[PDB]
Amino acid sequence: CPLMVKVLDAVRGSPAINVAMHVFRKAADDTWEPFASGKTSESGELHGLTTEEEFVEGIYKVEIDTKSYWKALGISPFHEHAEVVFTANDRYTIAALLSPYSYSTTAVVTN
Amino acid sequence: CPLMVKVLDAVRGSPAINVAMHVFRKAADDTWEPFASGKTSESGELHGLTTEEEFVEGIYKVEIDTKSYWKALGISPFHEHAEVVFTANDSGPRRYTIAALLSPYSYSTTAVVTN
Amino acid sequence: CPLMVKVLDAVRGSPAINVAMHVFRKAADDTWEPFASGKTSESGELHGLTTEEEFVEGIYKVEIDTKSYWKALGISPFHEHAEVVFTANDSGPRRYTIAALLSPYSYSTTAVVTN
Amino acid sequence: CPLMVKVLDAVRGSPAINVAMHVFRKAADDTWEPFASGKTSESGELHGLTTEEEFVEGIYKVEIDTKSYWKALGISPFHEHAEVVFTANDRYTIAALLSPYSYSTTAVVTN
Ligand SMILES: O=C(/C=C/c1ccc(O)c(O)c1)O[C@H](Cc1ccc(O)c(O)c1)C(=O)O
Ligand SMILES: O=C(/C=C/c1ccc(O)c(O)c1)O[C@H](Cc1ccc(O)c(O)c1)C(=O)O
Repeated sequence: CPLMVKVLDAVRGSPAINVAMHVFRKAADDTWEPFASGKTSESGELHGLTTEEEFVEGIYKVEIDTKSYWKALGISPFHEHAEVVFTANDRYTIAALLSPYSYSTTAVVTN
Repeated sequence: CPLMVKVLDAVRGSPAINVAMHVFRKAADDTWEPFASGKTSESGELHGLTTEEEFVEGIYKVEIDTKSYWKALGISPFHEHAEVVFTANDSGPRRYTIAALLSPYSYSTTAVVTN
Repeated sequence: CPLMVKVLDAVRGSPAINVAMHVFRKAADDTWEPFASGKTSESGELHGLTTEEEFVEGIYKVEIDTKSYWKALGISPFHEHAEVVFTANDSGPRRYTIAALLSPYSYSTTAVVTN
Repeated sequence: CPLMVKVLDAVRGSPAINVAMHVFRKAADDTWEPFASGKTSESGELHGLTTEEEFVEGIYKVEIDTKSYWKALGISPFHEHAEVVFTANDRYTIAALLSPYSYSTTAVVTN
């Protein structure tokens, strides 16, 4: 698991479950190539997105569909999605904490 | 205005209006003494808590009553209050802006300190 | 000023000054078209990006160049930029204030929307 | 583990390790009684603070010594400590994300 994403709900005080996200890698034409995707588990976590071999240096974007999440809860949200864009350089945990009109994201990088 | 507090609502995307807060200052006997209090305006801001002469060096605590704010909106929040504790003016007078961003089960707070 | 962006530095407790950002608007062909750009002032604020007439309904993206900000302070940060994507004016004209609070490995963003 | 505390460092992108904290329970004279304490592990987590039997309804305060943490890193901090005050009502994870002039805290409450 070189890359894990965890999503939390600041309104309900819970993991944010069934949140869909896509991971993209920046290509040489500066376009975003689909790389991996999935939805968060009951613990708010999404594991197994990639492998050590595949996860090479480059610029990656995690696009978290926060809008669909708030919509399912019947709460009007501000953002279309939450975006985390970063360079991988030679384990990454991306955490996102969601509110309807605000989000925060942090990275925990370990070894 | 060497001390201003601003409170924002992350659920509604608005200032948090009519939020009560109390400020305390640590006394020589290490007890918290009442220093100032007030509530946020329509802009989410609370101005005029103190003056440059009164706001001497010390350890200050701002207790923001976030629980009453959420309850009045029908929400049972996690925290009793948001608490901000800091040493002020240790290197001479500064202006302090304390900001708090509120959600029912979370809050963030930051300080902007100017000279 | 129906769109203002404010950026704060959580490491230094200050506005984040001279932070560049670009705003884009989604076109009919679903591509991001350049809309406005600028950099934050000494107050951490960027005003005057657009006008009420120009800021029509649509999906907007604000890309805040947080990486260059940290690099100039000697810090190699995690993120390439902070991105804020939202639908604007869907229920008529609103005023939007986007705030971002920056740390080297984290950022928070909120919106204040008024009518 | 009815109560766990996790602390993260937003400057270094890491768990905040060896962060001391004390947990207090509000007494009937509105004073704070020491209840439990400890310091965060290498994963930034503090477990085993209390038990199901002891952790009764009441108002609790977690006082996290963030100032000593930043001092050890040679970084001047704003806050004396980070405080989380909440009512327990009939598992609690308190997370804190730290920067020198800012902190955020959230609660993940599950069953
Ligand atoms: O605690 C957080 C996030 C807390 C948080 C608190 C305030 C914020 O603004 C914010 O963006 C995040 O994430 C950690 C991340 C994490 C999860 C599972 C893991 O295995 C791990 O190694 C790290 C957790 O949930 O244990
Ligand atoms: O209130 C905010 C937003 C702070 C904030 C606080 C926590 C967050 O997580 C976050 O994303 C943003 O910042 C400033 C605070 C402020 C600083 C200087 C001033 O003169 C002022 O009037 C307000 C603003 O509203 O202009």
